[PDB]
Amino acid sequence: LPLNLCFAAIREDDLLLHQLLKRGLDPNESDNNGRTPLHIAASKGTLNCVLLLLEYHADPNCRDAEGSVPLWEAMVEGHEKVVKVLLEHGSTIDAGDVGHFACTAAEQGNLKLLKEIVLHGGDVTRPRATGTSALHTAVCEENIEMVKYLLEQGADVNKQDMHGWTPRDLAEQQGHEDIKALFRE
Ligand SMILES: [Mg+2]
Ligand SMILES: [Mg+2]
Repeated sequence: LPLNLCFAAIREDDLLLHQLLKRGLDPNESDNNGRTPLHIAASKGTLNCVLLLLEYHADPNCRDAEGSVPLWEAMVEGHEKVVKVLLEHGSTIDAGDVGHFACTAAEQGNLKLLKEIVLHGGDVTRPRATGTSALHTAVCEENIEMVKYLLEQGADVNKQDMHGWTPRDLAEQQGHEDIKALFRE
């Protein structure tokens, strides 16, 4: 176990983190997956760690390997105070892979998270690079309300994933009349 900023952030040890920051450790140094201590602090919701990292010039819009950003790490775990502080420092949701974020929210049946992406200016109709969209996923999960919202947000019903399926195509195969009925209008 190396003694680095991630070590402290993972353990929510803001005193240790502070001491390491004063010793000159670089908060913009990331692990093998592009994870920074600010990713981790934002995920754990440790406000003191977040503030100290930002003070020592952690990039508020840092992207890891999955395209995740500190703002999203905080949003997924419901750390509203950290979200506010990150926004104040210039974090934007569209700095990350919003398509991926959107699909993840759909996969977790989390409609409030989908709306928060939109609140912060994210286009939740964007697909993953694989072509899957939150609408695709919403159909599979047969999440009626989430399908509405996504449709109301302008979600492409004829968007083909990499396996040729559109959200509409999927609706017919699951025989969810309620959902197919919504595709007609
Ligand atoms: Mg503490
Ligand atoms: Mg400085």
